[PDB]
Amino acid sequence: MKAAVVEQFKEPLKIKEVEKPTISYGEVLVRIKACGVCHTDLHAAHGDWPVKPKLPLIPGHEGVGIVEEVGPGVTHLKVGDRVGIPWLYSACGHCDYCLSGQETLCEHQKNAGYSVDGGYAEYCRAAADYVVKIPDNLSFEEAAPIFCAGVTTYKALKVTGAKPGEWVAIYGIGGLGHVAVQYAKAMGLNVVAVDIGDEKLELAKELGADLVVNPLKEDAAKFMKEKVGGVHAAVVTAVSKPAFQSAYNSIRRGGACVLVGLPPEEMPIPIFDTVLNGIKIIGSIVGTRKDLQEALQFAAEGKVKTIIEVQPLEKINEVFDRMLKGQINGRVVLTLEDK
Amino acid sequence: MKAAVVEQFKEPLKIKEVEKPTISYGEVLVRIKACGVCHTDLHAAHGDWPVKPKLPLIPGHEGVGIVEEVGPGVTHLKVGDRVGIPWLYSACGHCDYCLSGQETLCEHQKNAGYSVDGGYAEYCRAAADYVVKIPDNLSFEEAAPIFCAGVTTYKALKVTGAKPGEWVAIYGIGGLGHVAVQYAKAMGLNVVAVDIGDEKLELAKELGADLVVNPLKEDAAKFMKEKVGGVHAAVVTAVSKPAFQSAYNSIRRGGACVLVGLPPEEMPIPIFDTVLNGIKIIGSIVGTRKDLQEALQFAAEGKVKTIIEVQPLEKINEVFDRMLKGQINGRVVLTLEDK
Amino acid sequence: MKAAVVEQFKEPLKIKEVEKPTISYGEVLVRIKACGVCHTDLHAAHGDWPVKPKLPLIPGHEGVGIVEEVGPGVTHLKVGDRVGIPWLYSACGHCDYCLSGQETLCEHQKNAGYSVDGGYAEYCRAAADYVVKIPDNLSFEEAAPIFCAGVTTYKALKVTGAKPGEWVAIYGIGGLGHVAVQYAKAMGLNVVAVDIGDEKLELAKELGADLVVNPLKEDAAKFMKEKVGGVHAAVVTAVSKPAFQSAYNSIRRGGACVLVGLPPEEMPIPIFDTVLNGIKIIGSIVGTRKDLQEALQFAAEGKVKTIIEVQPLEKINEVFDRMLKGQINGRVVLTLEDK
Amino acid sequence: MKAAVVEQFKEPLKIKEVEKPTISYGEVLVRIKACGVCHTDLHAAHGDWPVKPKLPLIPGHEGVGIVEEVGPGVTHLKVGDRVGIPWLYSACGHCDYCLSGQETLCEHQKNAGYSVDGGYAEYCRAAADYVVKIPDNLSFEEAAPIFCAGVTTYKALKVTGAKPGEWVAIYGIGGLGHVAVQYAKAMGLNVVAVDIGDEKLELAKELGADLVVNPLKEDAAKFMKEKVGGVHAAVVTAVSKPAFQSAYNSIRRGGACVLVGLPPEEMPIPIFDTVLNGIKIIGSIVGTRKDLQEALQFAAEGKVKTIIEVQPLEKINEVFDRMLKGQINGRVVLTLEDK
Ligand SMILES: [Zn+2]
Ligand SMILES: [Zn+2]
Ligand SMILES: [Zn+2]
Ligand SMILES: [Zn+2]
Ligand SMILES: [Zn+2]
Ligand SMILES: [Zn+2]
Ligand SMILES: [Zn+2]
Ligand SMILES: [Zn+2]
Repeated sequence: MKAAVVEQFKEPLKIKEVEKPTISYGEVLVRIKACGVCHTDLHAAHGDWPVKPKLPLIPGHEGVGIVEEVGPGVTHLKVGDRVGIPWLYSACGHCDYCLSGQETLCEHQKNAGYSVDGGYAEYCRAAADYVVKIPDNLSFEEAAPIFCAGVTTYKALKVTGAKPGEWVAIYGIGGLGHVAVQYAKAMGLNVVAVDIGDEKLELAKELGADLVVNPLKEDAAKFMKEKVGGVHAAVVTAVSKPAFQSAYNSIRRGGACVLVGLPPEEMPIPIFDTVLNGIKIIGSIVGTRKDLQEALQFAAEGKVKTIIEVQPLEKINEVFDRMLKGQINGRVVLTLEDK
Repeated sequence: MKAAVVEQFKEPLKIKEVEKPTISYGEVLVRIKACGVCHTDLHAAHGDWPVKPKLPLIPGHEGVGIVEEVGPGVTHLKVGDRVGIPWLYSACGHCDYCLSGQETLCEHQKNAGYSVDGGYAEYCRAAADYVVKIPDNLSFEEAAPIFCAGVTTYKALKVTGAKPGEWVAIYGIGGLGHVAVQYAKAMGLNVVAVDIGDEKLELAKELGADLVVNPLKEDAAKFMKEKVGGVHAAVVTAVSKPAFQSAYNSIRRGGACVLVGLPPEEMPIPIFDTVLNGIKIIGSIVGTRKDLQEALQFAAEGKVKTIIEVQPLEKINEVFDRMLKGQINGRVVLTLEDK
Repeated sequence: MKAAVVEQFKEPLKIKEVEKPTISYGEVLVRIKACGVCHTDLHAAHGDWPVKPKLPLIPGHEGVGIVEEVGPGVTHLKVGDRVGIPWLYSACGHCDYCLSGQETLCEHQKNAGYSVDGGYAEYCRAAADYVVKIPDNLSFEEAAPIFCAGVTTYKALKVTGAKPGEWVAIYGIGGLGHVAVQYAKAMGLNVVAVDIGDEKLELAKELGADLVVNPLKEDAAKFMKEKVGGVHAAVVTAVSKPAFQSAYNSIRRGGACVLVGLPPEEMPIPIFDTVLNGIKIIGSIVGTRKDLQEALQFAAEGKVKTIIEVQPLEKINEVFDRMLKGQINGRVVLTLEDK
Repeated sequence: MKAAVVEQFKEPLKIKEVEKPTISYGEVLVRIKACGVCHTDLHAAHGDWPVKPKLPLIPGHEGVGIVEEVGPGVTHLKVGDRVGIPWLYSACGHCDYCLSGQETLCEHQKNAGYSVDGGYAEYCRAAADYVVKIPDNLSFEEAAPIFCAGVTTYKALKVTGAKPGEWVAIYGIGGLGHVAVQYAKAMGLNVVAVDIGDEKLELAKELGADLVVNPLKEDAAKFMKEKVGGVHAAVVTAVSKPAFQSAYNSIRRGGACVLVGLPPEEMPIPIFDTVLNGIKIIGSIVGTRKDLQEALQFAAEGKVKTIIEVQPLEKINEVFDRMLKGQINGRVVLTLEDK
């Protein structure tokens, strides 16, 4: 089978032939039709994180396709089912985290496109219990970006604890942000879109943002304090010292600041201010199988749509470069099918 | 009436005669019998915080006594009722925070012994709706330290979200910490007491701590991972960079780190770690009227006791001096029973 | 002032002149502009409940108007403010219910138009702390029905615990039902409207219902089990033995059945089924001041609109007549803009 | 292997030899050391429920033993592990109930000792994913009764939502009741024990009950209203019309009445009262794997102990007889090992 593979860190991926994966107990073979490209795939290829991935490595944790064959012991899935393989490739299913609906925290978890081969190929071996079905009226292309970006923003909003009618600030209207705006509105929330590019803010208004503000042209925190009395919660998709400080300052007392990004720096927080204002700082990444199913259901109902650009597997290295230079508006989905 | 008053910041308080306060609509005059001394009183006396208190100033937000008279419009309190005047002297009662049981966050709140005169006197004018009744079988001396330290630790434990059977780490077994240990046990929790002084740890064992560990003689975070698999939450009573670091490292994934202290420095937090581990950093201070009633009830039932040292109002400056030099084990309560 | 008053139970109300109420500490005088007519007013007029109202009695707990004057001690309200006087006229503000955001349960509460005079008059004395401000862009006529029917259905939906994306069944699409449908959609829920009159179901579709079913033409519970797999919760606005049984049968395991109606009969519940299916039966009526402000906000944002019929005070007896014989589609609001 | 089997309903069980179960994918063979006797086993033996069990039938869902062998695909369990097989023999692990930590409600569940053979034998084939490990310092005899009675009361207490410091009423201090008292105390709650036999009430006081009251010698509801102002919740272990009526009347407004019993009669509930008082009626049975692990942990910590009587498998029919006649104080556990 054809596949994009990382043979050495920081070296371009090679599109070559590799063995077609074989399956056994509790697994399924998935023929990949599409796979979203995530910033995490880039860091995997560059091995710039503390816990480095395996090598060689087939990246991709936003791979969607059809079940070609089921292994022994698998009863809930059948040949022909349309599914996706998310970041949480597998969990133990028996630890405290797994038994309490927090499988994403399982210490024994395997991650697709990082510790095990992913969706950047024609075929991918997957753990049957952990793949998630794709709604019937959702195309593979539309579905792919929901497997990480969509579920990630949807879960982050649930983590804020904001109920219908309350206000939330979405910092960064990019790959994750433009989707976060849509989930928030679908969840009965009022949104304040924050971003330095007016192009993005206009896009946010088209997607349902009730208010927009550019940090470069005006004080974002002050704007929200004066306009709505401070938001009930903030979701930071583009984590950086300044963005986090602004968000921390725009939330009303007792509010929550939810971080979704993955930067290598440290964020200073005022102890006096945090305690006195009862502020909460929460980190949130991806989501459980239930969260993802819910995230997909909103898409299937037409409440959420991702701005996508389709590209062939061979152009993966081009995509990574455009990503490093921030020359990507929206999300990129690779197709491994002959369109 | 006699009273300890701050005439100038960083100047010793003067024990002198002052006008006996007059009351009107919605207030009560309280004859103070005792008043706990809180580190906050010291910072007020030195005016070292961004929002400085008024001057002259009668400190004290742990004042307990008897209602001498009630003003017009007050129906729930009567002459002779035993009450206390906490930090939250009064709130508006109409804003979002006040209507959703979060009166401690009201932006229009006034604070006892900071923005209005407090309990370091024979008499104190108080807002009737915000004073709290003291259980019948609880002496003024025992009740005083609950109005701040007690309710603070009790609320902080509720904020962790830890349920009976789960583990919590209490960092710093001092004024607040030795009381936190007791509330945690009364709440069905298992406790790991952390402190650099073995004297304190032995005290914690006597107070109910299930496990103890000295950071100076061993890795606290490692001890908790090995012994219990990480605590479900941590309450930091003595906030400092190293203490917060250790606490952040000893909590299991998805756990909560609750800060209670009020230090003027910044705390760096790992963004990558926080997001990946779903960790929560929450600030908590004092508590609502309901929280305080609940906290007092635990004391009245004999499940919580504060180690205290009684001292006359005249020795307030000596108490402050001993406080600055960490020459105090437990809590100090001032007695007004000597005019 | 002019007012519609009940002098004897079961006797038509008399529209006559009466003393203009005077006010004192903590009260405000409200010039009534409109007042909604609620089934509760009818029962009050007939005194058919265990706890009978005072006599003579000026009914109405859906009165909205302008503050003509404020009494001593009132600072959050100014002459000219637009407010409403709900069923919860006043509470003690110090019992456990009142301190834990459950004021509607206060045993010492006074109710508008039942134990104290209501809005069926040109003027009404009200407790300042318990009136609720009306959003600027909401007309008195539109606001009135929200003060009881609106807040009641909104709170009932919050009580179900249904989150965005889940399914709720609304039994009865009448006075309360048609408004419930709208709040549910504004809360991110999918709705199944249930009613014996196809007219009402077509209305529900226009108001946003996702699915409709007529219990007379088909098994409602079976329909919901087949179409959505059982709703997550049900709100019964027209409580009756058959409606409750149907609702109890259409909810999925672990679901909640919320009762909003006030019938004088008893409802039999299967013990075996309830325990085995982990079903919850909850009663809900009106809402707190916070709940009402939140409910009014949705109306002000254009997400909820009540179908109303405006009638002059003099036609009150006509209205009650048409009420008893179910000759009313939607809600009736009395206008008192005459002398 | 030896086993007690039901060949015909309402016919005495036959202790005879039967085939030793064989295992396959995802199962384990468990050598039974002990098995609790539950009232449910009796109803199974008499097939007096709507959904009748299979026949022949080896009852028992409180079976605890040693894993003698693991089937293919099982990695979380090893030979020698000490485990128990609860009522929830298995669930599908993929429906909404299973994915949201409500496995006990899975419509595809199989139940031990009812739809599949249970622990009333020397061996029992079990679903690997649904057996639960027994704490190291807990004997098989002590552990057995926790697998159903223990977890059922522990979960019911969690369902009440009562927090540390609040009051709960336990109706019926028998098999489940005496254990419920202990869990409630371990959960930081204050308990009112209710039962018609003073013998039981004295037992409850020894087990930690704060207050006791006999419905035959005084009004239980009135006693609780006067003594504590109504309990925050009630757990009815012996469901009957009078017991439920009493419980419903002793709970404070907004409180919860949790039913744990399984009677074949109907319970009438006041609609007017329930809506006005915001009372909740919740059914609760057994618990999830997580709940059971938690319940077992409390036992291992010495906070909960079951009063049990050990008897050999052969005496099962005599145990059932004494059970029908209410001649059993506490719980009975069958031993499969002579000695
Ligand atoms: Zn990703
Ligand atoms: Zn796990
Ligand atoms: Zn306020
Ligand atoms: Zn203090
Ligand atoms: Zn009404
Ligand atoms: Zn009250
Ligand atoms: Zn059982
Ligand atoms: Zn299932």
